[PDB]
Amino acid sequence: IQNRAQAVDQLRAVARYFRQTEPHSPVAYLADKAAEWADMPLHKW
Amino acid sequence: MIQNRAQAVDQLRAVARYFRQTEPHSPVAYLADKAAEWADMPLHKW
Repeated sequence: IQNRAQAVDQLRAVARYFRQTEPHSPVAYLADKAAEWADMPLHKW
Repeated sequence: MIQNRAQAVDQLRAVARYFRQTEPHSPVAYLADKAAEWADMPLHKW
């Protein structure tokens, strides 16, 4: 991974994969929530 | 692309390392790390 944009693309791909294969799992939830937050960089946490 | 579950976990781990290194205090670093940990747990019929 060379930069943030590539890292976000890879994270989104992984979230999609776990949603498809393990849809109601805690792993699918956490991966998806990580992708969500990657698109909200200005949200204070 | 991702060909199987092992590869998905491996990619998740690489993403978690990238964010740990570049944005250690962000929600993305924290969540990607937890997701990666949880991906190593035994499977269940969720």
